[PDB]
Amino acid sequence: MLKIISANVNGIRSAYKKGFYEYIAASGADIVCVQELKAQEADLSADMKNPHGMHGHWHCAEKRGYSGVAVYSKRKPDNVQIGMGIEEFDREGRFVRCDFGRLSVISLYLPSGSSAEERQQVKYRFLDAFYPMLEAMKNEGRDIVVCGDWNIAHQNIDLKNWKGNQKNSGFLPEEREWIGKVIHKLGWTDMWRTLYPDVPGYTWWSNRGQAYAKDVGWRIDYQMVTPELAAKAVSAHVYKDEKFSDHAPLVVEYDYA
DNA sequence: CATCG
DNA sequence: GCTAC
DNA sequence: CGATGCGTAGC
Repeated sequence: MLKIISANVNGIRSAYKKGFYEYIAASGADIVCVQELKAQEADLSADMKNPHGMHGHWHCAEKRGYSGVAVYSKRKPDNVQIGMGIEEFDREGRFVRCDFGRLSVISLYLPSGSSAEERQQVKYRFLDAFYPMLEAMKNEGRDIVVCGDWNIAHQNIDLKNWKGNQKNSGFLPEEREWIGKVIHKLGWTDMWRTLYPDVPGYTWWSNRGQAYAKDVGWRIDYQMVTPELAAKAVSAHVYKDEKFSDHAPLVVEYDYA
């Protein structure tokens, strides 16, 4: 029995102030994947590195209060890879991977290109560099969960206002196409959609207007899983009882040992 | 990027 | 206040 | 539709 949680915390410190540290243990989660630390190794409390005695591995940005991802695990990773082998992005702490034997979990924070132009460009280049290793990972012939903030809504059902957002970063045709390829041409399972084909399952809501109240959201947080493990999926839900961030934790349970 | 006009 | 969101 | 504005965490 295996439970994986993926959460963009929007400031690890903010989240800890909002009750996330307790959630890490109450959830029963065996592995937690976090994005948007907004912190560097120095700013990290010991409780934000080894929560409840879990192991932990992180990759922080070369800028204070920016990006970074981590994975915490009740078990000790017999291997770990920080950064994705190309510095241009590794400078932004955007990719951590952990291998527990046959299993590999990775925390990913794909670049948001909504703020401005060059950001969109970088996002595209990131997709370019990433696709090949998504493929290689697929080919590894093992159980791999790539979870995190993919910053791309796949289809109309994946966001309330699909109509007016077709010209905004996050729902452009190219992005949806990329996702499509990684799911179909590459064979990665979008675990949530595959588990509940009709439920939207938003994971994010803009701070604008009353988006969070009117449930005007996006499903931009994924758990992309390999076929064999995917099939072993049994449950999933978006935890929404407490709010630790402008994202919500996405929890998936697999029958696996 | 929800919302207005 | 400023930045990236 | 296309044009207005705009909350947050952390420097």
